Amino acid sequence: GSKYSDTADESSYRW
Repeated sequence: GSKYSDTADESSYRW
């Protein structure tokens, strides 16, 4: 769910 970085979508971003 492309946006700020993390660990919940695109193996990179968060919802």
